[PDB]
Amino acid sequence: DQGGYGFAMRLKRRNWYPGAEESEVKLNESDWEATGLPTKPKELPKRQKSVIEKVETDGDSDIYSSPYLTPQPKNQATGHENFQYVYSGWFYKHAASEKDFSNKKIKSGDDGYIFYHGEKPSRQLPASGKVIYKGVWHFVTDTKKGQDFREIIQPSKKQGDRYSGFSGDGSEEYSNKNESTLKDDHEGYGFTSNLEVDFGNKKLTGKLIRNNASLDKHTTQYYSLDAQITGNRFNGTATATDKKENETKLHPFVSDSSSLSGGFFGPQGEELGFRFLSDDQKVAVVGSAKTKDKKLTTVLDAVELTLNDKKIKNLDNFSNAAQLVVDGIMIPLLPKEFTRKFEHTPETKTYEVEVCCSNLNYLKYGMLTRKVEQSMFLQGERTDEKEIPTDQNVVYRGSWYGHIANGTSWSGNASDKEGGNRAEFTVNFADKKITGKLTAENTFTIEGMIQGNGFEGTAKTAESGFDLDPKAYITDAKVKGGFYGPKAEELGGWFAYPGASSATVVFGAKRQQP
Amino acid sequence: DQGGYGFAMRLKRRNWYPGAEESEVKLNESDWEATGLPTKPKELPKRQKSVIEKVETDGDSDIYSSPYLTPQPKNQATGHENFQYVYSGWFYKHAASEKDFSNKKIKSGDDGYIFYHGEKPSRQLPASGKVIYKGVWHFVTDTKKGQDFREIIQPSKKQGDRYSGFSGDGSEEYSNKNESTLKDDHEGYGFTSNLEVDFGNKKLTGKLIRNNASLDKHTTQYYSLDAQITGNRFNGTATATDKKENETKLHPFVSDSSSLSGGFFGPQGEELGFRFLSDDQKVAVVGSAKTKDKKLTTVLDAVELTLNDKKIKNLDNFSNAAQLVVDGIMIPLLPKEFTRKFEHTPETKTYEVEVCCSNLNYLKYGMLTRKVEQSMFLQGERTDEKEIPTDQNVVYRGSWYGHIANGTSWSGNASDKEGGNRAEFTVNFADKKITGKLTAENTFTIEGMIQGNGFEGTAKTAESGFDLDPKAYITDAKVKGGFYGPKAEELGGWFAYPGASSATVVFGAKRQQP
Repeated sequence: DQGGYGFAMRLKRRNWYPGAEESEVKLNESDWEATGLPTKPKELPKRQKSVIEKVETDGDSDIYSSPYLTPQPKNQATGHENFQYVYSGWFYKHAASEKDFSNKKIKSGDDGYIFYHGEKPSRQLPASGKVIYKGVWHFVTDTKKGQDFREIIQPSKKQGDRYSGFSGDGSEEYSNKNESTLKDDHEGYGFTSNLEVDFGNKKLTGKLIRNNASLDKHTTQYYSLDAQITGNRFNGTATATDKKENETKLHPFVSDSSSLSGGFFGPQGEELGFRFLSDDQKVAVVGSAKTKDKKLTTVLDAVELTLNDKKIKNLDNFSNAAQLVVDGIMIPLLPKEFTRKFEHTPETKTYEVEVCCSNLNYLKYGMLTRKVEQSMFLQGERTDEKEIPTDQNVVYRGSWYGHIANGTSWSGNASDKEGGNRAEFTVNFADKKITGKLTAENTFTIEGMIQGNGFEGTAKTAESGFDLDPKAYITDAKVKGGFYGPKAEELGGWFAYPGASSATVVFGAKRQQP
Repeated sequence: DQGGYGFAMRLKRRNWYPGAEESEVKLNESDWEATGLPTKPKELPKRQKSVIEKVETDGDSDIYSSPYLTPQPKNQATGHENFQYVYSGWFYKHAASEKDFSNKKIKSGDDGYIFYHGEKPSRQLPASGKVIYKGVWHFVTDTKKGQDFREIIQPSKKQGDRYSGFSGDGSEEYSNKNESTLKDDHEGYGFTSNLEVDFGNKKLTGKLIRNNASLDKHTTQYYSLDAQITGNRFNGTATATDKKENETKLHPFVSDSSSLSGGFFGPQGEELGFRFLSDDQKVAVVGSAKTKDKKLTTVLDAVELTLNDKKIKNLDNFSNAAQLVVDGIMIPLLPKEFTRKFEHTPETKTYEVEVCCSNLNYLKYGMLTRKVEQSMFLQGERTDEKEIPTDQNVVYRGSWYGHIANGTSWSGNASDKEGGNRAEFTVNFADKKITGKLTAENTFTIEGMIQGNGFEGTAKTAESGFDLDPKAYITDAKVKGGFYGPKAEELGGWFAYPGASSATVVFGAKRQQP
């Protein structure tokens, strides 16, 4: 979707002051909150935790949270419990009532959040095969006067009416979360998720169930899931398994959702997080799942090349070339005209960014400066390896940002004109062969082999030295890159030297046509 | 405002089915309904009456209405009770409850409307002086759970909560409407209005009060009113006299309104109607007032000239040149390009209209046909007599629609070009003198005296006959017209002959400039 490390949704409490009563408080897409990057996924998300810390109590000040979270119920899919990258769950307080009679506000009930968050969003995934993910899921409901969800939460405290139904409520007493052993057909403890991810076809399906207390089949299914995978993200729908027919509907899971979204985390996407909001705005869900406890394709490139030390770091990215993720904050690259330039301060003081180009849509590259640090960056969404064209002669044209020196330093931005930085590449896909040239003043020569949706080769200053306007002699510099966008219209790469002349360069070119 | 013969607003009933309850139902500008032209203002408005006739009852089928309406309380401002042109009031049924349990709807309480409507919206008003108007007013409220208005309506039946508070409720028991005599300081019986209309300054003020039951001053004021008069209409604000300060507000009249609108009715605007909706959407008000029971300026021209019988009828108009009112329905003249043409069918089958012109803004004229009848029409908003310029030489240019015959008939639409219908006028305001010429084929000559914002004179074919492309001899034909728009930029007139050649003509011209 619009990408992020995580999302949280707060419980609602309904005003029941007589004469100024809200009959209902619905959930809204706008209610979703970003969590930010967690240092430790097992801990509560910091922004929302701080909110709850300040929530007033009167008799019980503790924060209660999902049992596997960092402060004897269980909530886990057996064989799939050792999360390292992604956590979902809930936390709350027995919040004091708001009793503001002269402003006509009375509110009572728990206050808290459901959430998921993760670290290390994936840049590679299995190339093929169907893989089973299991884990947990959580929910929070709207509030409506007279409403109860007695099938899921015993309504002695007006859960669903005065404050949201949620999966952490003390009266959620129909799951097996407190039992000591499992029935033969239980998937685990409490509310659990089961997803089948088809990396071959870039899609996934799943089921969200409750494992039922034993006091006849022991689970109940509330949703099935369907989603398309794009890069490290996925988007789709949730289908309510029991909606309204012969029943008056004793639970909140009665409407489909068209807003299922999530993403993969970890080295090869072995964990995932997701959320959705029901179309009738009655229920929000978050969840997490992982491969069983213990060949790849690359879906994106996102790198930072630091000048001062010529070093190259991987950046996080949510499979969106136009969204630059640095230091856990998200910097957009298009203003909701070749190249571009601007600065940005969140909430390092400010970020200065120069980005190219206007004609590129799956690939962005340029300059990044913190304040003072300076780096180049490149990020792109790789084309599916199965979409790599077979054409034997393909020309790409564009530019590049350059920083090089054997004595004094030369720096040159990218440009469309005139004798400024220019790049050209000819690719023989059939041969798995790639070559091209970068010129400043009319010089590097690059040979490489294509592998899947990526390439790898060398860049040399040739013979001998370059200019510095003193000869810089770079030869056998490792060059890595990729093809971005559908059907590989855009391509990009970078190189650092060494692995008395230095060099750091990002470049990107666009495909032509007869 | 947007003009009309009248407006009605329906009572609300709030859904109190448990679990599917509306905590409130607010009023909305969109809730206003047009009443249409009444044949007899003393009768209920027909559209809304038909709605209430179909409202289901179970034990009491009668329609109850304001005492002065055509089916022993009184509702009247003493000395101002003999309405002939405008009525306001209410009507309702003790409606059966809606008890639809499987669709989760329970509604109970009265159902009905408040309204005003009038006939003969005024084309003349007193030229000057402040005049006292008095009459009645009525209200309907929103509904909100736990809300009561015990100061105005004894809340035994949840008035204001389950169904709207309204001035016709059987528990409105604090006014003197049932008493047999009046205290010295009562303005009359029930809820009454008092307006001071300043025709000299084109503005008005007023007060809406309740005359209180006697069981210390005997009236209570709930609103003051302020409005600007434009033509036969007025627009402005209502100010809540008691809003919220030291009180918890036992009545609904707590918010100002910025949507006061109304108009004058009768030969010289001796009666008026008005409405407003409070800004907090809690209360709607309608009302009516008249001069005491028993020199003018003309604010608009609106005429229909029927071909077949060369006769000229006055049209109703709400001081809006772009809104054509015929047969009680409203036909717009601008499509939410000189001249224009189109047809229109409401809800005579359809109306065919040709209207001129695109450059005129306070004046419209052209052809009107019913289906088959055919007429010309002209309508304009007169400039205030005090805004009549003093300039001694002023040229106006435009066109005219023409229909004439001594044997065979000649008809010619208006146009900007070329040798087609053209009109030119020179006006000496200082002299109160006006002249001009209409030409078809390069002919009428018009002399006239200006009086206030109108003129009057003669049109002649001169010497001798005209063409018919047979000579048509028209001389001494009475011509009447006016100056329209602010500062008299536009002017218009018409003539019918006679009071073997006939003639019917509408024309309009626009002012030039150095």
